Amino acid sequence: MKEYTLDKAHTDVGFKIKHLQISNVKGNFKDYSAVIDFDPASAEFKKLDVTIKIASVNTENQTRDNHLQQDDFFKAKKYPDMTFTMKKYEKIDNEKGKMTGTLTIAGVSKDIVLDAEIGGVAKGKDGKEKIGFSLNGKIKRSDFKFATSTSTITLSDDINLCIEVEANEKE
Repeated sequence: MKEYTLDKAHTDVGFKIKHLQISNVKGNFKDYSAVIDFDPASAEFKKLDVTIKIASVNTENQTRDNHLQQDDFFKAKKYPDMTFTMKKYEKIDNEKGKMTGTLTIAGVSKDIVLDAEIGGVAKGKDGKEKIGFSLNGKIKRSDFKFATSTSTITLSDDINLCIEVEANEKE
């Protein structure tokens, strides 16, 4: 035989091991419209109807946003928009209420509840009205038969909706 000595400089005592990491995908939609009827005298919503252009999704990542439009997600070609239609507002107090509405994702419709939190009601600079409110709730992918090919292991069955709205009076 013959005896050798490592050359520490071009030697690597290496290892690889696979692990999982949980992370939140956050995301909004750049393009959407809404009709908002609100009575500041009673802090009740009267009508809230939203249409969102699936195309305008943004999860800060171009290759994912494109993939969201495909058959195994939104199917934007066939179902270009998602809609929410308020059916009922149940006041808790002036800061808080339970909103019940019909959500439609890719042609499937289910009634959801959002927690309305009125974060501020004002008269503006110009003496015309404003409001700032939030709508929060959790919806289940499974309830909408949405992305059914993707396992609830890889991607959570729960989506957390956070609608943050500032809004001004009309005409």
